[PDB]
Formats: sequence, structure tokens, C-alpha cells
Amino acid sequence: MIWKRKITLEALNAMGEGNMVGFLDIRFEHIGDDTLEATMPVDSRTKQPFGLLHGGASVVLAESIGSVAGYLCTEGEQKVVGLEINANHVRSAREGRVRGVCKPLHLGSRHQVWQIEIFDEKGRLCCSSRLTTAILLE
Amino acid sequence: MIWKRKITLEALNAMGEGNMVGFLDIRFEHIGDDTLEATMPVDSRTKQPFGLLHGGASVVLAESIGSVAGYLCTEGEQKVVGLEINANHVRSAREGRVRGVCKPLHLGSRHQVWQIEIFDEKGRLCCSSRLTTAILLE
Amino acid sequence: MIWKRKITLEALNAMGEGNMVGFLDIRFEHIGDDTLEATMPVDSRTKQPFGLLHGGASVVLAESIGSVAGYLCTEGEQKVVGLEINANHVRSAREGRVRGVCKPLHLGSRHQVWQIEIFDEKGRLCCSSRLTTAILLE
Amino acid sequence: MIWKRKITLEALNAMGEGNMVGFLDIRFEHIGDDTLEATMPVDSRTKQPFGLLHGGASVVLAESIGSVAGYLCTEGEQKVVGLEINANHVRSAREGRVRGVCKPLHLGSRHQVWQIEIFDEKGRLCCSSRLTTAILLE
Repeated sequence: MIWKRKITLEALNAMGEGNMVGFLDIRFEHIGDDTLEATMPVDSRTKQPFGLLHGGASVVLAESIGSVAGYLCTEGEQKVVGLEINANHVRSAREGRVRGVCKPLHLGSRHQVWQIEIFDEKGRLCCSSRLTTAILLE
Repeated sequence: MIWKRKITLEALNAMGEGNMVGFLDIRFEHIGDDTLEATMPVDSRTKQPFGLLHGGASVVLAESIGSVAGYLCTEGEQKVVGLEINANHVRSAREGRVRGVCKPLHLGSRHQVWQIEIFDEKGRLCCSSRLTTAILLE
Repeated sequence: MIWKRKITLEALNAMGEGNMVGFLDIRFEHIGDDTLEATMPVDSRTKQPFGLLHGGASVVLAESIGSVAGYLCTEGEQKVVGLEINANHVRSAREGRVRGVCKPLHLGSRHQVWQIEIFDEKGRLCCSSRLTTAILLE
Repeated sequence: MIWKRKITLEALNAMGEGNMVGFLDIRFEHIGDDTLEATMPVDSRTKQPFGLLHGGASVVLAESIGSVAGYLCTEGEQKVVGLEINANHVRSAREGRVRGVCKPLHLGSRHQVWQIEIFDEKGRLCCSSRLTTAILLE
């Protein structure tokens, strides 16, 4: 596994309470040898005025997953910061929960590149994103 | 003036009530000849686990200002959809409110490219992003 | 089989003569069921002042493969234009030839998203890129 | 004045001789208080098969100015390496020369973010990009 920190999903979700992650009910549901998955509802706090999932919400999910995964790949006082993020909106979502799957593209000593694919309840690709991080010690 | 539709800040803000923008208390506060600005609180709703402004929060603001601006540059039954969004997080925020300034880079018949710069309350650049949109019907 | 145009590697390379692709000796070497590959030398026309591959050349390579791949997925009068491109430089190359491997992330009737990976002669990842295109008639 | 190293345009241009920038006739022509500008011809060397400026070419120009500008804001044996590049292609060039204007968005101790806008001979925006760099010392 690419993970360096031994932390459970329970702890992960716990850490989101009190901040944006908990506010949007973004929940981590699976972690594999090299993948991290989280879900996010398509509701009043994530929808645009016309009932569609707000594209901004999809990036929050993507950046949220990518940054914790990167963090999980560092040690102790090391921290991870999002330097650059981009995403392609290819499919709209209107209900249920969307699912983001995060996988590494590059894992370095000072930088990481994560790819996050988010799908609707029927498994269709709604958003594809890439996050670039910096590993820092302050 | 780049706008093709008429609208009030009051109307704009009213449309976010009950959905994402409204629950994040993102408010449109200025509409110029070719610029649109909105602010967003820096708090529990928009912070990441370690107390700083969530990078996704910044993208939410950018996509919100950029998409509405895009819409106001279309006519009739025409609509705007976000295709691609990219952003460079240059500085973090810890409190108060940040403000996004949105100006056009390209206003085509089928596509638009919008630049949204977000600043902290001291005027320092925190995020630089670009939203590419498509103009569609139906 | 994602292509809608039947054109050989010979013809693709032929089309590159007289323009940038030919100038840099970018050569397509493989067309798969859903992948396109081309190599580019690391020499005087693609190196920075210190013998390393110019990060710009890797992007030229990426956009070239992605745009032709996108083009190959359209038909007749339709053309493909690059709207957004992003690339992460993870390792620089010093010699021989590098190889770009392009695969689709999304193929729509109006837009496409391609991911291009560039490796050195040793198979190590040097540049990872993403190209967003628009399908136009004009 | 953001500059930390002393240089002349004559020196800058001389360094591209024999390598990529030199063969593309990219020429640095202005150094401002916090800006760097260079032009590049729209010809056989920088065109794609259908006669228009190669989007990859605009990235080459962007990364060239951005990387040197970054190096000019460092000292001693410090050096600059490009981390991530992203660009929005908004207009296609057919002839003459395009010119890129590079300005800083962030000048940190370990990272830099540069904005490069490329215009055609009529002053119209053709490409807007951002280069993120890492300051290294070895």
C-alpha cells in the first residue's frame, strides 16, 4: 500500500465534523492498497438553483479526497497542501449520492498528483479531476 | 457592457436561497460593465480539517460567479454549462470573508472562458482560476 | 475501435511534414483500439539550454497526440480544437526519445477529454497531461 | 522590482541559441518592473497541419518566459523547475508573431506561480496560462 499513516475511515470521517466535509456530508467509505473512495449526497447543500449537482460541489469532493489521500501518504508533522486543481464536468447529477474514486498518478518526496473520478449512482462518469499537491513541514 | 440579460443583485442572491450558494452565504455584491463580484465567509462551512479555507470552497465561489456571469452573457432560452475549471491556490485564508472578481477572457458564440480571482479581506490573492463554459439550448 | 476515420500511421506522419510536428520529428508509431502513441526525440530542437527536454516540447507532444486522436474520433467536415491543456512535469529527460501514450477519458458529440502520458526510453513517467477539446463543424 | 538576478536581454536571447527557443526564433524583448515578454513567430515551425498556430507552441512560449522569469527571482545556486502548466486556448493565430506577457501571481520561498498571456499582432488574447514552479537548490 502507498499509505504511510495508519488511520481508519472512522477517524477520517470524524475529522471532517465541524468543517466543510461534514457540512456537505462527504463520507469516506473505502480505502484499498492504492485507492480512496468517498461519497457525497446531491441535496440542498450541494445543488444549484435548478436541482442539478453544483459543479463546485464535485470539486470539493475531489479535492477533499485527493488531499486526505496525499496526507495519508506523508508522515508525522508533514502536511499536504493543494497547489493546483482542475476538473472536467461531463455529466450532470440530480439525486442520490455521487461516488469519488481517487488514485495516484505520481507520488514524490515533495509533490503528488492525484486523479479523482466521480460517478453518479448508476455508475456513469460525472466529473474527472486532477489535483497537484505539495508536501510541507511547518 | 458585456451583459445580454438584465438582473439585480437582489434577484441573484435570492436565487441561491435553498441551495448551495445560499447555505454558504455566498453573496453577489457588485456588477460592473464587464466584472461580477461575490463574497464568501471563511468558516466551519468552508474550512478544511486544519482550520484553513478549503480549496474546494474557493472553486465553488469561482464556478458560481463564473457560471452566472456566463449566463448573463447569453440570451433567451440559451443556457450555460461549465465544461472545465482549473485553479491555482496561491494563498490560504483563516477568517472573515474572501471575494471573487470575475472578468471575461473570451465570450464566443459557443464558448466562454472566465477568469475568477479570489482575495482575502486584506486584498491578497488567494486563488486564481479559469472556468470554460459551453453555450447550449434546449 | 473509437475512431471514425480510417487513416494509417504513414498518412498521419505525412500530414505532419511542413508543420511543427515534422519540425520536432514527432512520429506516430501506434494506433490501438482506443489508444494513440507517438515518440519525440530529445535533441537540439526540443532541449533547454542545459541538455534537458524542454517542458514545452512535452506539452507539444501531448497536445499533438491528443488533438489528432480527437480528430480521428470525428468525421468528414468536423474538426477538433484544443480548449484546455494541463500538464504535470514529474521527471525531465536527457536523451534518446520519449513516448507519449494517449487514451480517452470522455468522448462526447461536442467535447472530448484525453489523457496523455509521456515516458523516457526507460519507461519512467516524465510528463502526465490532460487535453480538453471541442468538436466543431465550421 | 521582483528581480533577484541581474541579466540583459542580449544574454537571455543568446542562451536559446542551439536549443529549442533558439530554433523557434523566440525572442525576449522587454523586461519590466515585474514582467517579462518574448515574441514567437507563427510559421511552419509553430503551426499545426491545418495552418493555425500549434497550441503546444503557445505553451512552449509560456513555459520559456515563465521558467526564466522564475529563475530571475531566485539567488545563488538556486534553480527553478516547472511543476504544473495549464492553459486556455481562446483564439487561433495564423501569421505574424505572437507575444507572451509573463507576470507573477505568487513568489514564495519554495514555490512560484506565473501567469503568461499570449496575444496576436492585433493585441487580441490567444492563450492564457499559469505555470507553477518549485524553487530547488542543488
